[PDB]
Amino acid sequence: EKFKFSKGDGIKFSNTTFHIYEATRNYVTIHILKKYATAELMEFMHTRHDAVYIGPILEWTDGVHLTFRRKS
Amino acid sequence: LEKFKFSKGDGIKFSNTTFHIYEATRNYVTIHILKKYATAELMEFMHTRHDAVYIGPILEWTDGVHLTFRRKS
Amino acid sequence: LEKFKFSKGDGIKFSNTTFHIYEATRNYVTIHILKKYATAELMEFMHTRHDAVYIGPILEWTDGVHLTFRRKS
Amino acid sequence: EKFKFSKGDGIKFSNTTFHIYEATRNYVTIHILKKYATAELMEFMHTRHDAVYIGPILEWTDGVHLTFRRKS
Repeated sequence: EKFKFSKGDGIKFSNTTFHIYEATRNYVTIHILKKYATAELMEFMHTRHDAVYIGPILEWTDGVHLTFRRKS
Repeated sequence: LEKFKFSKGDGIKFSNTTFHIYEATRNYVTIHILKKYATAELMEFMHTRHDAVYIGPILEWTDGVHLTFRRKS
Repeated sequence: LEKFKFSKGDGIKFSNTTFHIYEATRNYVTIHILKKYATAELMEFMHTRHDAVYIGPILEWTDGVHLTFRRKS
Repeated sequence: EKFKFSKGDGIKFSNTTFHIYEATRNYVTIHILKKYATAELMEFMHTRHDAVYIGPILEWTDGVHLTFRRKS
């Protein structure tokens, strides 16, 4: 229920939006501006989505990919 | 069968690519793959098919990256 | 007392330096510190004094790095 | 007993030697050539020293720092 995403979705966080690159039963990769890869995002992902950061962090032209694991 | 089982040199088909086994031990494995594939779909494949979870580090090479995983069960 | 407790903006003395709190939530904290200190002595300090363990990522800034930690207990 | 190191020690691994930069009750930072930051080293640290990799990985002129946590 909490760890549920669909590829292509946009999610509001803080004063930005991150996008779902890939989502599976146990993993999710988001696209977000790198400066947001800090505690507030981690708390949001953990508390709202049962998701915890595992990496790696991959650089793209307008943001980074961050991969998270389901922690139910 | 033990799912966390790999052989150095093997190629494994994943998505539209093939990754290769660099090193494999009882509890760890390092694969070689294009960096763009170091995302959720690969993690799911490794977790579900091989009881393997990502620990890093991520090492750059001329034709891909090394990624190291640990056995989870 | 709850050991995993921090206030944005605070400086904390560690070794021969001072690190600063960038963000702090119930379960996560991001500190700003010189990169050379992202090693075992800092990890021990954070673990033992603050119930905090390193998760990353490590972000580069002009005068140091951001490091993110998770609450362990 | 297994997770026990002293700052400055040199440890033989494979065809190289790594050095202990720092060691505490629960953490150790080693200095090693980057190409060895792969499964064989992880198995050695895990099995011989009850140590598991947490990072970060820091670049120096002749190798990298890698930080590990005690996993007893």
